[PDB]
Amino acid sequence: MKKLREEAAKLFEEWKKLAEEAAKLLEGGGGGGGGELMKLCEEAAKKAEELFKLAEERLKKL
Amino acid sequence: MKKLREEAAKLFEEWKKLAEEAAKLLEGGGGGGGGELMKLCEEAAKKAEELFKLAEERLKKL
Repeated sequence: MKKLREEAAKLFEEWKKLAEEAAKLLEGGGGGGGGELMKLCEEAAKKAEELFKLAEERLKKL
Repeated sequence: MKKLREEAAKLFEEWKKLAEEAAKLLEGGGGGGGGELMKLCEEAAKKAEELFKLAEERLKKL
């Protein structure tokens, strides 16, 4: 929440955002073989989330 | 490359795309503690890439 650092926080905001739509759309009726298979797609938000947690430490003051 | 399935291929196209800009921007001057730390961000394209490979099998005809 400084001024230029917080700008990086928003960057990750879109990463998890697109994952929401791309998720419901992905299985919207294109191809389904296994649950774990598609799980790799949602994992994108899982990883970015882990770092997104500490990313706030250097960005804002939790 | 069917008609509706290929639509899912483009979805992943943006995932790896944003990762390109968000990468150079992330380290544009916001915070740097460790290499592996930021590596978690680029990993997003690594995972989506793995599935993006086979995703073409059910989509188009490689």
